Amino acid sequence: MAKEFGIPAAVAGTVLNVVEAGGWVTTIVSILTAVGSGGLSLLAAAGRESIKAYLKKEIKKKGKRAVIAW
Repeated sequence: MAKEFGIPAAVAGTVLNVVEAGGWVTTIVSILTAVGSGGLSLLAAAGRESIKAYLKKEIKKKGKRAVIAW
């Protein structure tokens, strides 16, 4: 997330919370967009299929540590 989208680990970690707990992406989205472009670029990735279900399945398969880098 840090590399690909232009995020700090700050907001990518908040995304991990979503995955781990089955939590509201709505709160996470604010923290992401507070960065600027990094938030928006993530939101574009699977907007339609909900960013919620996206990250939930994607990181469940991926592994959280790599998502910090990604």
